[PDB]
Amino acid sequence: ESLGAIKKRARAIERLLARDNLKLPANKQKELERELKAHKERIKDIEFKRERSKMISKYHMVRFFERRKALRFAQQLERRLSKATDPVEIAQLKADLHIAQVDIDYTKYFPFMEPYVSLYAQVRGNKDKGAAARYLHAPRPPMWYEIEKIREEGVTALEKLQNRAPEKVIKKVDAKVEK
Repeated sequence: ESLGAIKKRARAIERLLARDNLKLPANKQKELERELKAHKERIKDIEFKRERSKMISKYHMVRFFERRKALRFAQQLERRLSKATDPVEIAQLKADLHIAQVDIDYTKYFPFMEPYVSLYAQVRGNKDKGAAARYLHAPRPPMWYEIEKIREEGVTALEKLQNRAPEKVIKKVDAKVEK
């Protein structure tokens, strides 16, 4: 069944309860309201999957580019480190490679249905190989700090966050259906 078919079955089951003429039993108005909700419910799951996909569709580009800049940093760094030998330089590369690797998972598992917060747009020059420190030493959003912790416990915990269903759009689609 398609969306318009479910919408029609529901607008019909209601126009039917409101139809006075027909004397409909005790039971068959119970069922007519059970059914009226199974359709209203399914119309929401559908409109939710829709709003979800509108979302991913919007931010996929900005997330994608950041995920690529991060990935170039994390690799630029792994290299300069397999070279470097001063314990203070090796400490600042380990430090920075961390920031890079958490950037990479931020752009991946930052929740789909929450508007994306660009790590890198604040950085002037975004429209050296130490110009990687301009981006890596910038402020991080509080989400980034969450991802830093939440990225232990495996990829399985990460995507729990990724698909997180914000009650902001729960209440948005629940409204659009019910009125």
